[PDB]
Amino acid sequence: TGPMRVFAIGNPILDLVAEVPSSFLDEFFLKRGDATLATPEQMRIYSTLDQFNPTSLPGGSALNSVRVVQKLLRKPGSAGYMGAIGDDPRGQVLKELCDKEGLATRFMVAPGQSTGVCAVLINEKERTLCTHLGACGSFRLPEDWTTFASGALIFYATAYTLTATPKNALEVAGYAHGIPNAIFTLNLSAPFCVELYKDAMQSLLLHTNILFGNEEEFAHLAKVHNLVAAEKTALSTANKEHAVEVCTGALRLLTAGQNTSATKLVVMTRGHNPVIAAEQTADGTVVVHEVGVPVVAAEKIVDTNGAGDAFVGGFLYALSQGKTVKQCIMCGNACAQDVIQHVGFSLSFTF
Ligand SMILES: Nc1ncnc2c1ncn2[C@@H]1O[C@H](COP(=O)(O)OP(=O)(O)CP(=O)(O)O)[C@@H](O)[C@H]1O
Ligand SMILES: CN(C)c1ncnc2c1ncn2[C@@H]1O[C@H](CO)[C@@H](O)[C@H]1O
Ligand SMILES: [Cl-]
Ligand code: NA
Ligand code: NA
Repeated sequence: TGPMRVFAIGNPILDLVAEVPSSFLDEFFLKRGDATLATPEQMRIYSTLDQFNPTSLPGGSALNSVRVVQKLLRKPGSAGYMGAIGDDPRGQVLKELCDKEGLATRFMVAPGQSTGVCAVLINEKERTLCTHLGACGSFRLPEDWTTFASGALIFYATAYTLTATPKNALEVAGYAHGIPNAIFTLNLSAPFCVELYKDAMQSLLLHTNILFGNEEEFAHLAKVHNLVAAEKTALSTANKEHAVEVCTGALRLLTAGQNTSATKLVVMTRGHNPVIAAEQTADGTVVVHEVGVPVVAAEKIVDTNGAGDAFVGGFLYALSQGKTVKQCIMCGNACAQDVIQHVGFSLSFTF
């Protein structure tokens, strides 16, 4: 199709969205508002969900972000994606949902395993997420992935992909490293990724051109890599000065104190507060960016799940268009704000 502008790896997941009664959460020992991995006792939550007529939509963090890129670029195969699915009905449902949008995909099938699934449980105007990765964990990047991805200079992985193997993201980043106009981009994804994969992520960051994350992820990064003094590790990132220090320290995990012509950028989303970024410019000096976030009244916010996925997709779309860092952040804010004002993790038809 193409031209392919962005290539990503991810955990492909079918989201099953339904309104459920409170007894549903209680019966499954879910805490309202949390996002967890299915426990043994939640084995039957997905079949049990069928009685609440859930809707099926494509999910997975990275898949949501490249579906934003593909929607904005329009041409079939503008974004490419790989991950693993099962040899089950759910895998086919997910594949067809992605094909209809024109995304370029190669889904590796793992015989006998179930396609990733996330129950998105709506109750008391909150979402409770319960994910079972299944076949996602089997993903191993194929040897010809660079041929599949031909033409793309922007690569993306979530730290959530480290739960299959860090070797996938490390291979993608390893291909981009040292090529001045190849851009490997990474999401911190969740506090647990920062701790569980500390040493693999330290290595990965050295090969990273753009790091995305939210405040709690960066707070965890700063504590695990001692990026700030102990006295500061507890400081609110709602404080600009603290946010800037954390971003600036995180940037050193990308740069290692070296300066090349390659992109080196850390972007911290901060909810309603301005986005803060630290950039190593051409000559090595570090510039801090602060981009205000247009006000969205609380009553208009349906749910903030998927806001960061959408932010990243808008940012990478703008980056493919050669836009400045501030413009890329503004496009990410626009996409995130569309998505948080309706049900669902996709851009609206009208966007
Ligand atoms: N209350 C709000 N007002 C306007 N924009 C919002 C917002 N909350 C999120 N955003 C938009 O979405 C982006 C990502 O926000 P955030 O840093 O909260 O991600 P997040 O994953 O932490 C949401 P949550 O913590 O609720 O799961 C922000 O950069 C902004 O563009
Ligand atoms: C490894 N884990 C926990 C996960 N890996 C990748 N995507 C995930 C996820 N757990 C939840 N999701 C997805 O997050 C989106 C909302 O930001 C949902 O689409 C859901 O499938
Ligand atoms: Cl993912
Ligand atoms: Na530089
Ligand atoms: Na939404």
